[PDB]
Amino acid sequence: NLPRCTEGPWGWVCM
Repeated sequence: NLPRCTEGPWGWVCM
């Protein structure tokens, strides 16, 4: 996966 983060359930999760 390309480097990038998204707001997830348990805070910001990152690739």
